[PDB]
Amino acid sequence: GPSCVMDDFRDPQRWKECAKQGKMPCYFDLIEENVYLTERMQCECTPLSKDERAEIACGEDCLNRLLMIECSSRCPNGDYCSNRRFQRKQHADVEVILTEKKGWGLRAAKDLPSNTFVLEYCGEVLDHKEFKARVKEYARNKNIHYYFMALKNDEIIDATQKGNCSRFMNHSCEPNCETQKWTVNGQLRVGFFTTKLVPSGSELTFDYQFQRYGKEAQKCFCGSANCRGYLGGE
Ligand SMILES: CC(=O)N1CCN([C@H]2CCC[C@@H](NC(=O)c3cc4c(F)ccc(C)c4[nH]3)C2)CC1
Ligand SMILES: C[S@@+](CC[C@H](N)C(=O)[O-])C[C@H]1O[C@@H](n2cnc3c(N)ncnc32)[C@H](O)[C@@H]1O
Ligand SMILES: [Zn+2]
Ligand SMILES: [Zn+2]
Ligand SMILES: [Zn+2]
Repeated sequence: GPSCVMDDFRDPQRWKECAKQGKMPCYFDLIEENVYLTERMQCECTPLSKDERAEIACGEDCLNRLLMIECSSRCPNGDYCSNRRFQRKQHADVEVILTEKKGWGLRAAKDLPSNTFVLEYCGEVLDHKEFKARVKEYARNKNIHYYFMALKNDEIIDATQKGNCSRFMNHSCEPNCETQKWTVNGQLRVGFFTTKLVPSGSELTFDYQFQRYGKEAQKCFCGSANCRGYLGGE
């Protein structure tokens, strides 16, 4: 299948013409951060010494990391903090590919260890009313793909028009990634993390959970032994 790299999405001109030759996915508005449609301290880690750096600054036992909170610039490890990954776009090396049946997908360019941050899932943040409106909007238009992720009560990310390359991650009944919900400046975000070692060339997948709506659920083509046959939480 045609591949491309995250850098390819930076040139919209080169992208729009790549898309017409189907060597790239359909155009969408690229964003490095979530957009609210309707508008809405620190850890006690011990500052590591610099030859200790040759131990993890803000590791397993960090008060913020334990609450899935990122540190700010005011972290007692300042620059050396390993818990600012979302903020520093410390994304994994991932390519975008055409799958047999699922549309476009993500694959690992290098071997990703377990428990590795992949990408933030970015989009427009909708309330429940905005969501329900859009689902019928999209259904009405006979859209083939759906890009919704539950963030919390009355907050659902919609990657349909605006997002980044996280929106290409396909669902699998038997996945190699999970979502983790992380707090950054008192604002909740969501990102993909490997749950095991993902060999280079491998498609990244996660187990999409989401309350079902309507009658015709999308069929799963994951090919897993334990395939539930349908996408959604049901
Ligand atoms: C009448 C009708 O045609 N339908 C009934 C309503 N249904 C949508 C209900 C709400 C959730 C929609 N699914 C997603 O948004 C979604 C899937 C997915 C995935 F498989 C991997 C990764 C992500 C981020 C994903 N998001 C399906 C569309 C079909
Ligand atoms: C967030 S998008 C994932 C990227 C999508 N392949 C694309 O080209 O934009 C989710 C959509 O991809 C498709 N998809 C994802 N996982 C799938 C699976 N296991 N089986 C079938 N279709 C899948 C469905 O159309 C679903 O609505
Ligand atoms: Zn810390
Ligand atoms: Zn820190
Ligand atoms: Zn499946």
